[PDB]
Amino acid sequence: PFSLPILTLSELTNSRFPVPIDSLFTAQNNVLQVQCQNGRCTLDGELQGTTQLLPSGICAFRGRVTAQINQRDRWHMQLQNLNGTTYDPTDDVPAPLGTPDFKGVVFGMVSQRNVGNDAPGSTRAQQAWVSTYSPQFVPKLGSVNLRISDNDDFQFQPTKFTPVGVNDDDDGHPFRQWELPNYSGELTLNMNLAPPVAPNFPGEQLLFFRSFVPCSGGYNQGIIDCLIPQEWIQHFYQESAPSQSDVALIRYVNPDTGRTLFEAKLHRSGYITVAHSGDYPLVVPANGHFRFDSWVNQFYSLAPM
Amino acid sequence: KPFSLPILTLSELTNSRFPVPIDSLFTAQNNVLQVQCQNGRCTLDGELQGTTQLLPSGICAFRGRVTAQINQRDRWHMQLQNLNGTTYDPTDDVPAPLGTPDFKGVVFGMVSQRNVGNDAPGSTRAQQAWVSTYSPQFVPKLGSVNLRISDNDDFQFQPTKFTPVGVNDDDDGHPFRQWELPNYSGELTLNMNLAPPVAPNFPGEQLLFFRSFVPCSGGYNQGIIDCLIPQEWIQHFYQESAPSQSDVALIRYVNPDTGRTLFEAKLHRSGYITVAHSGDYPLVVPANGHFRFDSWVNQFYSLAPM
Ligand SMILES: C[C@@H]1O[C@@H](O[C@@H]2[C@@H](O[C@H]3O[C@H](CO)[C@H](O)[C@H](O)[C@H]3O)[C@@H](O)[C@@H](CO)O[C@@H]2O)[C@@H](O)[C@H](O)[C@@H]1O
Ligand SMILES: C[C@@H]1O[C@@H](O[C@@H]2[C@@H](O[C@H]3O[C@H](CO)[C@H](O)[C@H](O)[C@H]3O)[C@@H](O)[C@@H](CO)O[C@@H]2O)[C@@H](O)[C@H](O)[C@@H]1O
Repeated sequence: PFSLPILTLSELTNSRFPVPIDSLFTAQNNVLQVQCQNGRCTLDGELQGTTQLLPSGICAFRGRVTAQINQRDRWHMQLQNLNGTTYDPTDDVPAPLGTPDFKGVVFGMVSQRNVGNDAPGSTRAQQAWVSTYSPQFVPKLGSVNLRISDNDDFQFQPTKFTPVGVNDDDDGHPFRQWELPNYSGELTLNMNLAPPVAPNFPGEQLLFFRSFVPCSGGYNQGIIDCLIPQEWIQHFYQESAPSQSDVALIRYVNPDTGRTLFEAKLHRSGYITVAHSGDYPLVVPANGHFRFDSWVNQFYSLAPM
Repeated sequence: KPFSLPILTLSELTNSRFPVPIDSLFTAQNNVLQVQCQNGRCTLDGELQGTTQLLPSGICAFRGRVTAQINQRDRWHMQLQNLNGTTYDPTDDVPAPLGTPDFKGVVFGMVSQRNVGNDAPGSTRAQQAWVSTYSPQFVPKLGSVNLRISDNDDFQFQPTKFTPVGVNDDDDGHPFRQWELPNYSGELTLNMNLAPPVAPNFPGEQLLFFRSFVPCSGGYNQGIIDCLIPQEWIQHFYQESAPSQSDVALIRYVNPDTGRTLFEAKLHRSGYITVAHSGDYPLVVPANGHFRFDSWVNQFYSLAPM
């Protein structure tokens, strides 16, 4: 029988950036498509897009630095899969699993640990940035280029990128959470994408699990919204409960009082809709959580949120 | 009601003592020095212990406000909150705020700030930082730690988060010692409310660890951090809260392709694993393998040699 894990918002991890969930948010419908590639999973447990299971994999890279070029995006990083295995560009994914799914700069740290004949075991780490606007951001082809703070202490050796936050670039390239990067560079279409999501019933809007992630300068709010949290993804992967219909009715409950605060539709393809009109940050008690009620269908009419 | 494990390969598991994937399994020779980590501690019926909390992103992280600086290497005084942003209570029955590092060394990563109130609200900044758990100002139980940062001219008295990236030895000699607990209340104080030490005491048995090689920031340290059970098992036991039928759950490492069992192990009620083996040994196992629950046995069950 299908179920959700029992977890409060502060016990949940954002599936599009590795931080806790801060709040719930419903957004007004708009012509601009929602088509994130991280945090995508069906209710019967099929991961989609660039989604993988580990919070520490989200927006991370692993590989070898193999060259440098005379450009701002200086250091060429040939990618592996996050578990260290060889990346195959012909696999049926948009990019290596964990790759960022938005336009912007991800900041964090790079670390290296030498192998082979040149000082094996020697290490180093420093601040780095990955711009997903860069012409050298071509993860589907098997590489990205890094900007680092100290060009004199970086070798052609195995490298990991650990994300900390996001920002706008300079030069007029803003942080746009709903714009997909070009995974294969400038004139090539993205492939094998998880499909766009949108409400289909009148009066319905998407409900998001929202985080305010760190930024590295200026005034950006750091908003990253996901469809379902990483812990639900991990749970659906395990259970693989056959979905009885296209829509699971779920209720947000206060476990202390025992009462239901509102209801929502959890769709088979892994997103939530609510009956509401307008942008609204939800105000709900800190102990609250969703519970599965019953299988319904597309025509089920939700009580207003 | 019936006990179980989540079905996950090693590359699908997260270290419960540092936020990275598991790299390998390791059994260690029995030693005089005790294992008493405070992160990654959970009973099989789902009671978290020590400084253990549920989120991989909480492990070795801090959250709070920077309130002062001092004329010492550990310069910036960070008054801590709980990781969810609520007020930290020093009289709570824990060794330290949940997520606090449980080893002697330096944790390196980044600090980030986001202003609130009257001074440029919304303005942000981030840079490299280090937290030494040897520091006399590392007093998380009392409610604060002091940070070293790379740029002392761009840091304010504002809400701050520390995100860990790796570990190292300090550069004045003080080594990275994963099995030595820090003093959570500083010099001349004893730790309280600790999760107990763990050790085998069936003859021929050794602890089995889930091992990760975490990033280091210079020199040759291997970055070894061993945990007793992975974060995903902790999360699973917390959800299930299955009553434990005996002191020991017999578990089998299986290859799901071939269908065969490769070795067996004892999963103890208090949340650690023992195997029948003599000597330090990095296990060699197929990449698709995973543990499965077999049955409830007792402390004196005799394991097939591994
Ligand atoms: C709001 C403001 O944003 C950040 O500062 C940036 C500038 O960043 C540069 O200058 C600051 C010094 O104030 C600092 O030295 C930093 O390391 C350096 O990169 C800069 O990008 C300008 C661009 O014209 O905009 C901002 O002022 C941040 O560092 C500040 O603390 C502050 O939050
Ligand atoms: C093994 C070595 O570890 C790190 O180097 C440090 C030394 O750092 C100094 O040298 C490196 C380059 O070799 C670099 O230029 C650095 O900025 C500079 O501070 C130094 O601290 C010594 C002291 O005993 O230890 C290490 O050698 C690392 O930077 C290196 O890349 C290299 O892996």
